[PDB]
Amino acid sequence: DPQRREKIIQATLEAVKLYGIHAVTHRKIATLAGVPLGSMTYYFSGIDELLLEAFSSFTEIMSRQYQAFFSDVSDAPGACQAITDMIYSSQVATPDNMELMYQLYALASRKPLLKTVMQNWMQRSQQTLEQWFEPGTARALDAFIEGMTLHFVTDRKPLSREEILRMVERVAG
Amino acid sequence: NDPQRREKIIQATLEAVKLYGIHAVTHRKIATLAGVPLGSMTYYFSGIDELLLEAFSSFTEIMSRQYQAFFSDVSDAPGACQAITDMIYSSQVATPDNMELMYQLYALASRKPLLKTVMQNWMQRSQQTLEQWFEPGTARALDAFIEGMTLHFVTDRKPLSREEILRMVERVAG
Repeated sequence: DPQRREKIIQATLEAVKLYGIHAVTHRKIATLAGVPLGSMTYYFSGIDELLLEAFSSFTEIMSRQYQAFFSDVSDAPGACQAITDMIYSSQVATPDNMELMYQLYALASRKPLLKTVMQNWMQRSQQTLEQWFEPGTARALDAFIEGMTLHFVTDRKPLSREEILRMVERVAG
Repeated sequence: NDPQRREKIIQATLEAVKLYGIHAVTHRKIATLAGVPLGSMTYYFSGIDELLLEAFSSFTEIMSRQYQAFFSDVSDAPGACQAITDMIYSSQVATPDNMELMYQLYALASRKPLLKTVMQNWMQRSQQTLEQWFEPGTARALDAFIEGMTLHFVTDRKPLSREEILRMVERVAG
């Protein structure tokens, strides 16, 4: 059943945030999903397979909200404003989605299938930006977004939206 | 106080964090990884939180020495841009072990004020390093770019060429 699988997937993601990768178990995910422990075994082969599916699902939802910023963009100047919106909004409120995303970078370096998921996510992001930028610039821009977003977590001095826009437009070239 | 031994315990704490994650690290496991008697743990560190703090702190110092070393030969902005490129292209910053330790630190920083304090200090060091050649705003942009590019470099199915990276670094540098 599609809906219970998805609840298990979401429970898995929330579980990673609360407990960390090593500490996650079937019992914790089942309690978090409100499902019988016996059903964790049905929908997935192992805890590892589950985590992989759940990280995959997570990147798909990152991409959907990524494009969301760009649904109204029709050219490169508009894209620089959107990218600026995205970075600025991260600054003013740290999205709850990034320590999960840094975990994934580390994990990808030891887990090839996760690396495959991550490359797939990156290509999605590139493809979005490539609507308005040549491929190299698109790669630069997406790197700058992720870098700035992380930077905000532990940065004390504030950056204004305009300062961010000026940086984004320098990268866009 | 025995400096050498404390430092082996610090290092062992970092090895343990990689192996078991932060919520599994114990004095006994550090003790065996460090090759020191268990009583050395009590003599050097109050609790596990203190030890983790000092270990992650030491970790950021190692990263900082490394970061600095890329600019050893640098005396002007284009040389710094070449240095930043090397730093990205070398895949020496974002190794599997460093990325995993950086995850752990980012996470704990969200949950424990003191580790956030350790991270901000680390970031200030990187910024000061770059402000030798660049304006404070540009320094900040470059450091953010380095963070994103290094992660993309080791992950990308086909990463950017070195000259492409240089070209982009030079854009950010303005």
